[PDB]
Amino acid sequence: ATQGVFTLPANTRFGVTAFANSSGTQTVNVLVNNETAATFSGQSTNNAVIGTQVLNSGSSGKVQVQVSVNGRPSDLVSAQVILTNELNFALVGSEDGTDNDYNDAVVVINWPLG
Amino acid sequence: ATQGVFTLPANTRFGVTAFANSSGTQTVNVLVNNETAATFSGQSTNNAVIGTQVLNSGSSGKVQVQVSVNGRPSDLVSAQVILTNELNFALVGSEDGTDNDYNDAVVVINWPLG
Amino acid sequence: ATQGVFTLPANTRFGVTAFANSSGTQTVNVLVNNETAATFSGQSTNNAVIGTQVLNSGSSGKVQVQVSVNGRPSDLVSAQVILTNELNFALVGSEDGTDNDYNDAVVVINWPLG
Amino acid sequence: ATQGVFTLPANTRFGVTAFANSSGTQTVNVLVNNETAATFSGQSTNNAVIGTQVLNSGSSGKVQVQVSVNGRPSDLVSAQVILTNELNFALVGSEDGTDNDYNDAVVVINWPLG
Ligand SMILES: [Ca+2]
Ligand SMILES: [Ca+2]
Ligand SMILES: [Ca+2]
Ligand SMILES: [Ca+2]
Ligand SMILES: [Ca+2]
Ligand SMILES: [Ca+2]
Ligand SMILES: [Ca+2]
Ligand SMILES: [Ca+2]
Repeated sequence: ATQGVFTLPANTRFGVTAFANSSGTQTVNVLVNNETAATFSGQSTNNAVIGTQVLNSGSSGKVQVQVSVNGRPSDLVSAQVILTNELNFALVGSEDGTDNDYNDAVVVINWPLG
Repeated sequence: ATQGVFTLPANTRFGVTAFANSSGTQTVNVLVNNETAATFSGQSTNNAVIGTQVLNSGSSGKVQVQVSVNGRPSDLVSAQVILTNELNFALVGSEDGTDNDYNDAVVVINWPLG
Repeated sequence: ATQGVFTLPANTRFGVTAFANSSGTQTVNVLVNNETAATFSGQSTNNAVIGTQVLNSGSSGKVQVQVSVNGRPSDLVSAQVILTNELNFALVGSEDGTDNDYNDAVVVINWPLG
Repeated sequence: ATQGVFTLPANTRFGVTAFANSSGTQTVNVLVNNETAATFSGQSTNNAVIGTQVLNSGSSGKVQVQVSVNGRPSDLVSAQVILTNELNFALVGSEDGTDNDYNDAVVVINWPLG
């Protein structure tokens, strides 16, 4: 099934943050309405927050997270969770190898902000 | 119901990161095995990371997050999500006022690391 | 924080199912647009389905689950999870006692339907 | 990534419930310790509960959900969510066609019981 794609409320600012846990250099692309809006990269086996940024969901509210290592797309897992019908978390995990820990690149999207 | 309490596998490394979205300075205490193991303090209304660290779950694996603003405990909401039966997210949202956006202090705990 | 309240897309069909795990008779009230749309009542300590039905979120899409035992409101825990950005689960757990297993009345709301 | 596989605490009773929302007959298999422990088959576009039973996780605690339509395996999506660090939901969605709603056969596993 498709993973890493989330529908946020339109024209809403959200935070996107990436974590690295791999010996390979991670590259995270965040697309809004099918267009890259932010890219983060880094190499850490100690959960370094390789990047964070505030984006606007735009008119479509469509957000997609892509993870690649040296140009090679990683296998993704994701889900969205809503707490007290207000706080939203869109989560993504990724595997760039076969040890299957799926934390090589971890991305958390949260909203609302402010 | 109790919130902000998670049972992680014992003696395991996990990451804890806090984001702030409030006019008030957020104080995030992380207790492991019933003893404070880390504390983050910061202020932001733009989802800035006010702290991130790697900790160990201790002998019981019990990890608790508490949030307060100038001594006043914030109401918490939380949940744990597991993807592909191995990637874990312990999530916490908190409210320091009455607008109930529960993002004043957002905390993400993730494991495994490395 | 408020629990058991979910905002579904307006005028959408959804399923609601209640399970019981308590010595006490569980009374589950499902409100739509702040009005009772269905009530399930039964007793079971073996996860028996005390009710399942197809409802409509109505104009507002506001859905709320209330659980009471002998008239006394049970404490609730809840969250919404969305898989592959299409499959939604509105989950509710309730506690009518002190053992805090929060399964005394378990309610699962799912959409979209077929 | 692998989906529909869950690790529950060993020798623990859990509930497994399947809903149907497809034009095709859904075949849901629940394997405990790599052995078929329950099977539900049915057709419904209105969330009929085609099956709900209480099973024991066995010595391994490994539980797997498989869904097929007339011998053809459906693609699965899944996740586990834990509320108040006590109530567990193992969620599964399945897709038999081309409308990516993954609600053709929906399975919910919950524990603890009683
Ligand atoms: Ca890996
Ligand atoms: Ca890794
Ligand atoms: Ca607030
Ligand atoms: Ca706020
Ligand atoms: Ca109870
Ligand atoms: Ca109970
Ligand atoms: Ca379908
Ligand atoms: Ca369907």
